[PDB]
Amino acid sequence: LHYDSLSKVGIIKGLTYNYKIKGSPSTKLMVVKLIPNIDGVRNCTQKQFDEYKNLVKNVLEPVKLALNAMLDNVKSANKQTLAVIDTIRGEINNNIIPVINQLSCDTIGLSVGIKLTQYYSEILTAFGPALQNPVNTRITIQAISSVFNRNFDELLKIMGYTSGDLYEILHSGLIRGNIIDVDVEAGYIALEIEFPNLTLVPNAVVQELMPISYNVDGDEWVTLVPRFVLTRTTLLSNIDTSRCTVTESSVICDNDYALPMSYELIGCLQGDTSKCAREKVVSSYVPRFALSDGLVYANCLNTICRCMDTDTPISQSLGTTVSLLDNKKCLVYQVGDILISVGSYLGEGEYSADNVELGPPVVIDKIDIGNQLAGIN
Amino acid sequence: LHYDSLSKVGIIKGLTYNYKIKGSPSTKLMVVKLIPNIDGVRNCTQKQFDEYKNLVKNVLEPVKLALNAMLDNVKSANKQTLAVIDTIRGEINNNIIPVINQLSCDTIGLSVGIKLTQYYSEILTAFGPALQNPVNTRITIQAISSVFNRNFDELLKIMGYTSGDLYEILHSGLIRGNIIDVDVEAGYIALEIEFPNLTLVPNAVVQELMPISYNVDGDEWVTLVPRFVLTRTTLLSNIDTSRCTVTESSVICDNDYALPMSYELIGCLQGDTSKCAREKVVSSYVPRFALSDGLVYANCLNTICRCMDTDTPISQSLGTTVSLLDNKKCLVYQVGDILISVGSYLGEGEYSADNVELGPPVVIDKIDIGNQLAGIN
Amino acid sequence: LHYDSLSKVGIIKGLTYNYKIKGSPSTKLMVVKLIPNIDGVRNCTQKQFDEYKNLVKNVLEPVKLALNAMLDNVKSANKQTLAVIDTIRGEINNNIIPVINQLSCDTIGLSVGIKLTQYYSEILTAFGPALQNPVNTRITIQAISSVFNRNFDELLKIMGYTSGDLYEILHSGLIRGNIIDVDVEAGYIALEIEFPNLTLVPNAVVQELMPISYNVDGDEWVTLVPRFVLTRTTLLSNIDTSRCTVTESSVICDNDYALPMSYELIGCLQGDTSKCAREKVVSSYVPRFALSDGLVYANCLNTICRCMDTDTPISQSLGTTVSLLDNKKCLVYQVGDILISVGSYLGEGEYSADNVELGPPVVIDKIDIGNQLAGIN
Ligand SMILES: *[C@@H]1O[C@H](CO)[C@@H](O)[C@H](O)[C@H]1NC(C)=O
Ligand SMILES: *[C@@H]1O[C@H](CO)[C@@H](O)[C@H](O)[C@H]1NC(C)=O
Ligand SMILES: *[C@@H]1O[C@H](CO)[C@@H](O)[C@H](O)[C@H]1NC(C)=O
Ligand SMILES: *[C@@H]1O[C@H](CO)[C@@H](O)[C@H](O)[C@H]1NC(C)=O
Ligand SMILES: *[C@@H]1O[C@H](CO)[C@@H](O)[C@H](O)[C@H]1NC(C)=O
Ligand SMILES: *[C@@H]1O[C@H](CO)[C@@H](O)[C@H](O)[C@H]1NC(C)=O
Repeated sequence: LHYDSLSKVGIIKGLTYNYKIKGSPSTKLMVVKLIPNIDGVRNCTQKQFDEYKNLVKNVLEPVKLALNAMLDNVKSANKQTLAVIDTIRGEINNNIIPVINQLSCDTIGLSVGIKLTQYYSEILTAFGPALQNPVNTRITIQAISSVFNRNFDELLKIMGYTSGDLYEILHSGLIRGNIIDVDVEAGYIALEIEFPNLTLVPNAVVQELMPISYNVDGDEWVTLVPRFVLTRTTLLSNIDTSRCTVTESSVICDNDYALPMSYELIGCLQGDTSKCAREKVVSSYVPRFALSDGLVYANCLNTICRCMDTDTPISQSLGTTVSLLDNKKCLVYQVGDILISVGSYLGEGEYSADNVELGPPVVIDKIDIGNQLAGIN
Repeated sequence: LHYDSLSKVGIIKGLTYNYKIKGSPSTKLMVVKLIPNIDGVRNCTQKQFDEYKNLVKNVLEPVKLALNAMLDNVKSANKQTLAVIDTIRGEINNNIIPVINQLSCDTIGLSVGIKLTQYYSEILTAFGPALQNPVNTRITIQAISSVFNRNFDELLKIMGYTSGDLYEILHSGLIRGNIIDVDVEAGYIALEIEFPNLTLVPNAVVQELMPISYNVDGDEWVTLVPRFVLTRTTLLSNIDTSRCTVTESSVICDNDYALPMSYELIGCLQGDTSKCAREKVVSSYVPRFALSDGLVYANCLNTICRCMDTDTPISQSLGTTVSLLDNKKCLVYQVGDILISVGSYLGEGEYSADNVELGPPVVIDKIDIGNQLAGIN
Repeated sequence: LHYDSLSKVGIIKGLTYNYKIKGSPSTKLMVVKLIPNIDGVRNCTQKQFDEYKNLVKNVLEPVKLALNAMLDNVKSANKQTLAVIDTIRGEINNNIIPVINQLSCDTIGLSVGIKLTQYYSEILTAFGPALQNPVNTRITIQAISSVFNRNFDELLKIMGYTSGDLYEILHSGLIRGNIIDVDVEAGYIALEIEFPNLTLVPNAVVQELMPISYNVDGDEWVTLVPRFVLTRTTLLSNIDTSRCTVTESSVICDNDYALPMSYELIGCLQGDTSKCAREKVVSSYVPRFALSDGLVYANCLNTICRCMDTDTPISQSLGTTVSLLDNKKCLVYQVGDILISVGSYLGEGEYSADNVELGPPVVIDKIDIGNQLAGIN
C-alpha cells in the first residue's frame, strides 16, 4: 500500500488498527453472599439484623422469579430519713438503671445496622449489574479483582493477556456474566463469569482509507475504494468490520472476515493508479474534508476555506489536491458551508462534601458532697 | 425525491433523520473526593470514621491495581445513715454517670457513621460507573451538572449545543470518561470527561425507503433501491449508516460517508421509473408489509389480510398496490401468516414504602419527695 | 440448502437463528416515591429526616434541570442529712434524668436514619439507571417485577411472550424507559417504561455460512457466498443483519430485511455447484479455519496444523478439504501461524464478609442496701 500516489487521487490515510480473532471464553464461577455472619449476644442485635434481611429479600426475590420464568432458557425523724433514702433508691433502681441498660443494647443494635448497610453498599458497587440484570451483564473491576484475589499478574498469566489486551477488553466490555441460580433465604447468588480468549493474527494490520473529492482535467471526481483494507505482509485483502468490535487499538472479530482482493484494486493500492474507478460528480453531494485524531484535511482547492477569529482565508500553494489545516491558528474552521470545531481543554474542577465540624458531647459532672459530709460526721 | 410515483412501484416512505458529523471532544478534568473532612472531638467519632475508610479502600484499591497493570495503555444511727447515703452516691458516681457519658459519644459516633454512609451513596449514584469501570464509562446527569455548577445554560453555550443536541447526546450516551489516576489512602479519583463536538450539515436530510412486493402485468415483483438515501438540496447521494449512531432525530457519523449516486438511480428517485431494476420473485421469500411509527402498510392486494377481534377481512379499492391499515379498528392484524400487534397503553402504577408510625420514647419521671421532706424538717 | 456438497467447496455450516420482527412497544407509567411517609413523634425523628431529604434533593435536582433544558425534546445533724439527700436528688433530677431522656430520642432518631438510608439503597438498586440517565435507560429486573406485582405469569400473558422471549429480551436489553417529569420537593419521579412487541415469522430460519480456503486441481480457491442466508420452507432469500440485534437464539430486526435471491446462488446452495463463483487467491490473505461453539474446523490439507502439549502434528485422511479438530486431545491448536485456545474451566470461588463477633453490653448492677438499712431501723 503506497500512500503518496493515493493522496493525489483524493484518498487520505486514516486510522490504523491491529486484527484479532475472538474464540470461546474461559469460565469461572463465583458465589456472592449478601448476608454476613454476625453472632454473639443475638438478643441485643436481632432487630436491626431482621430489617437488613428484608432489604436483601426485596432485591433477590425478583431474580429468583425471573429465573423460574426462564427455567428452560437459563444455561445452568431517723425513720423518715431512711424512708426518703429508700424512695430515692427505688426510683433509681426501677426507672433510671433499666433505661440506661436498654440504651446500651439500642446502641449496639444501631452499630450493627450501620455496618450491615455499608456491606450492602459494597456489594451494590461490585455486583450491582449482576443483581439488576440476571442475563448478560458487564463485569466490574471490583468483581474481577475479587475473582483473582487482587493479583493482576496472575490474571494476565492465566489468560495469556498482555497489558494492551486488558485495556481494550475493559474498554469494549467483553467480560460478561450471568446469574445461574439464587437462594433468597440464604442470601446467596451464583454468578458465572466469562473471560474471552483473544488471538492475535501476526502482522495483520487494518488500514482505513478516507476518500474526498478532487479536481483534475476538469469537473469534480471521487475515487471509490473500500474504506477498510487488510494488509499483512505483501498480501492485501478485503474485510467487513460492520460485524466487529472496534477499539482504539484493534479490531476484534468473531471468525476471520478476510476475503480475496481484486487485481485492479491491488494495482491501485500499490501505486498503479491506472484504473482506480474514478467517478464524475454531477448531481450528488460529496465530502470535501476528512477528520483523523483532530487533524482536518480539506479540498480547499475546490471550495472556500476560512480560519475563524483570525478572519483569514485559507489557500493552497498547489502541488496537491489535499491540504492539512494547522490547528495552532484557530479553533474553528469553515470548509464550504460546514463549521468544524476542535477539542479544546476546559478547566479542572472538583466534587466534594462540605467540611463538617462536630460539637462536644454532653458530660455529666460527678456528685461531690465530701465537703458537706465532713461537717456532719 | 418524488414519492407518489414510487408508491406504485412498491416503495414506502420511511423515517426521516438529520445528518451530523462528529469531531474531536472537548476535555474537562474533575477530581472526586470520597472521604469528607470531619473534624472536632476526634476521640468521640474515631471508630465509625475508620470503618468508613475501609469501605472506601475496598472500592478504590482494585482501580489502582488495574491502572498499574495497564500503565502503558492509560492515556494520562446518724453515722449509719450517712454511710448509706455515701454508698448510694458511690454507685451513682462510679457506675451510672460513666455509662451515661459513654452513651453520649456512642450517639455522636453513630450519627457520623450514618452521615458518612449517605455521602458514599450520593457518590455511588453520580460516579458509580466511574468506579465500576475505569475505562470508557457513560457519564451520568449528576456528574454533568456537577461539572457545570448546575447551570445548563452555560453548558449549552460553551459547547454550542441546542436543546435538541443535548437530548440526542444523552440518548446515545456520547459523553464518556475514564479514570486516569487514583489515590487510595487519600480517597481521591481523577476522572476525565470527554464532551463531543457535533457539527450539523446544512439541509442534509436522510430518508429511509422501505420496499415491499407488488403486482403488475403478472407474477410478483420487488424493486431494489438503497434503504438510505441522502438528499441535500437538489443533490442525491448514497450513504452507509452501518457504522453510524442513529437516534430518533438524527444520524451521527464520524467523518462524512456520502458517495456519488448513479444516474439511473437518480432518475428513479426523482420519478422517472423507466428502469428501477425490478426483479421477479420466483423461489424467494419477500416482505409484504412495512412498519413506521405504528403505521402498518401492506400488500393486501396480493395476500390475505384480516382485522382480529372484529373477525373482518381487509380489502383494497384498487388504484394502489400499497394500503395503510387503520389502527382504530383493532389491535392485531394478520398479514399473510404473520400477526402484527400494536403498542397499546397499560395502566399507571406506583412504587413506594409502607407508611411508618413511630412510638414515643421512654421518659423518666422526675424524683419528687418535697412532700415528705416537708414533714421531717 | 444442501450442506454435504458445500463442505467440499470450502463452506462450513455456522450458527442457526430464528427470525423476528420488532413493532411498536406497549407503554406503562410508574411513579417512584423516594421519600417515605414517616409520622409520629416528629420532634424526636426530625433531624435525621431532614438530612435524608437533602440526599434526595441532590440526586433529583439535576434531573429536573436537564428536563427543563430539554423541554422541547422530552416526549411527555438531721437537717444537714436532709440537705445532703436533697442535694443528691438535685443532681439526679437536673443532670442525670434530662440526659437520659435526650438519649432516648437520639436513639429513635438514629433508628429512623438507618431505615431511610436502606430505603434509598433499595431504590438505587432498582431505579438506579433511571436517576442516572433521564433519557433511554435499561430497565432492571426489580423495576419490572414491581410493574407486574411480582407475577411473571401475568407478564408473559399480557405481552404474549414465551419463556424464550423473556430470556432474549432481557439479554439484549430491549426494555427501555425515560423520566418524563419529576417533583424535587415531593421526591417523586415519573418513569415511563416501553415493553417491545416482537412477532415471530413462521418457519423463518437464518443460517450462517463460513467460507474458508480449499484446494482443487491446483492453486488455492475461495468460494464467495453471502454470510447469512434466510430459508423459510422451500424458499431462499438474502438478508442484511448489520442493522439487526443478534441474540444467541434469534435475529431481531425492525421491519423485514429479506430480498430476492439470484438464480445462480439458489442453484449452489441447493447443491448444484455448477457456478459458485470461486475465485483464485494470488496475493491476498484468506482464512484457513472457522470457529463455531468451540469447534475448530481447519484446512490442514493446505497448511501445517499442530496439537500443543502433545507435540503432535495434525493430518488428514483425505476425502475432504475441511477437518474438525478434536478438543479432547489438547487445549491449544496451531493452524498456520495462529494459536487457537479453547474455553477451559477455572475453579469456583466466593465473595463474603469476615465473620463478626459481638461483645456484651455494659450492664449496670442494681443498688442493694437492704442489708444495711436493716441494721439501722
Ligand atoms: C431473648 O429473648 C427471649 C424472648 O423473646 C427470651 O425468652 C430469652 O431468654 C432471651 N435470651 C437472652 C440471652 O436474653
Ligand atoms: C463520715 O463518717 C463515716 C463513718 O462510717 C466515715 O467512713 C467517713 O470517712 C467520714 N467522712 C469524713 C469526711 O470524715
Ligand atoms: C484520645 O484517646 C487517647 C488514647 O487512645 C488518649 O491518650 C487521649 O488523651 C484522648 N484525647 C482526648 C481529647 O480525649
Ligand atoms: C428542709 O430543711 C432545709 C434546711 O436546710 C431547708 O433548706 C428546706 O427548704 C426545708 N424543706 C421544707 C419543705 O421546708
Ligand atoms: C417541638 O419543638 C418546638 C420547638 O422547635 C416546640 O415549640 C414544640 O412544642 C415541640 N413539640 C413537641 C410535641 O415536643
Ligand atoms: C426500715 O424502716 C421502714 C420504716 O418506714 C420500713 O418501711 C422498712 O421496711 C424497714 N426496713 C427493714 C429492713 O426492716
